[PDB]
Amino acid sequence: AQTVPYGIPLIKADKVQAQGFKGANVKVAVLDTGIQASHPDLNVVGGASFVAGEAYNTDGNGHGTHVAGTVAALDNTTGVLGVAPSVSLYAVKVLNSSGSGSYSGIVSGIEWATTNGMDVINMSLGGASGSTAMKQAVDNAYARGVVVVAAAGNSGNSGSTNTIGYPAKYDSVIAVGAVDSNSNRASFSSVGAELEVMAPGAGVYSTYPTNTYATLNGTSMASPHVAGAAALILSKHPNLSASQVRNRLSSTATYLGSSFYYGKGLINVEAAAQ
Ligand SMILES: [Ca+2]
Ligand SMILES: [Cl-]
Ligand SMILES: [Cl-]
Ligand SMILES: [Cl-]
Ligand SMILES: [Cl-]
Ligand SMILES: [Cl-]
Ligand SMILES: [Cl-]
Ligand SMILES: [Cs+]
Ligand SMILES: [Cs+]
Ligand SMILES: [Cs+]
Ligand SMILES: [Cs+]
Ligand SMILES: [Cs+]
Ligand SMILES: [Cs+]
Ligand SMILES: [Cs+]
Ligand SMILES: [Cs+]
Ligand SMILES: [Cs+]
Ligand SMILES: [Cs+]
Ligand code: NA
Repeated sequence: AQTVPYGIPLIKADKVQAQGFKGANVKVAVLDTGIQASHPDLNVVGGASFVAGEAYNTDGNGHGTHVAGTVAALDNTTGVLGVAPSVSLYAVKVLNSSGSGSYSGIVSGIEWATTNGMDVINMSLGGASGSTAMKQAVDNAYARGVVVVAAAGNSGNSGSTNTIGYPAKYDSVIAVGAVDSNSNRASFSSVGAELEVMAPGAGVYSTYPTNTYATLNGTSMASPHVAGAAALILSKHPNLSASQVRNRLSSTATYLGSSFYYGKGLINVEAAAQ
């Protein structure tokens, strides 16, 4: 039968789905290692590959498939259940099968997503430095009305040190940190001024190649929860701007402690989408 990963009720995504809001006709671009499009529990409707040698609809890593499932694993009698199981899923391959990419591949993915009318961009990736063109791509995506989400990073804490990665660090992008099933910050989750919200990131079960289901840890698992939560809000309030969707997720989060470690806290999509 269908497992419901603990992150689904924890952000109260299940309460919004029961009101009948599932992210239908919201278009979500997963910028990642691609997506195993043939997986029985995912529907990939389009996409693009900026990675030499690999088509957008295959995933030799597993990472993009797993991130896609947390957004949009189908609601049926099998597998897992995504935060927004009715979204239009786009696989935008910007990371190779070894799990990494170039700044220009990522930049091209962002631009593809903005040019093609995506409503939400998820980036479960991060680097220490970013680039001038990455900044402009995220800025333009945001100013054009796309909700842009990225993993804060798995660099943990070390004293006063900001350890937030790029692109999460750009103020156009929502930086998502990671909690576990007890709503406590996972140790690997990056900290700093830019941290905006927490979502589930330790012990996250999702779709994984070939045709199976797997548990991973990372702020990468946290980000798609926030990307799916944005899609839920938009399916319920279709005329909100990106600023508005972002402000709702933010301002209604469950406070958990110091914003340095938790941002505004754990997203609550029931409160956000009301
Ligand atoms: Ca399913
Ligand atoms: Cl690797
Ligand atoms: Cl530490
Ligand atoms: Cl900044
Ligand atoms: Cl806590
Ligand atoms: Cl801030
Ligand atoms: Cl508006
Ligand atoms: Cs499929
Ligand atoms: Cs295509
Ligand atoms: Cs691999
Ligand atoms: Cs299952
Ligand atoms: Cs905006
Ligand atoms: Cs650390
Ligand atoms: Cs330090
Ligand atoms: Cs913060
Ligand atoms: Cs909108
Ligand atoms: Cs507070
Ligand atoms: Na940011």
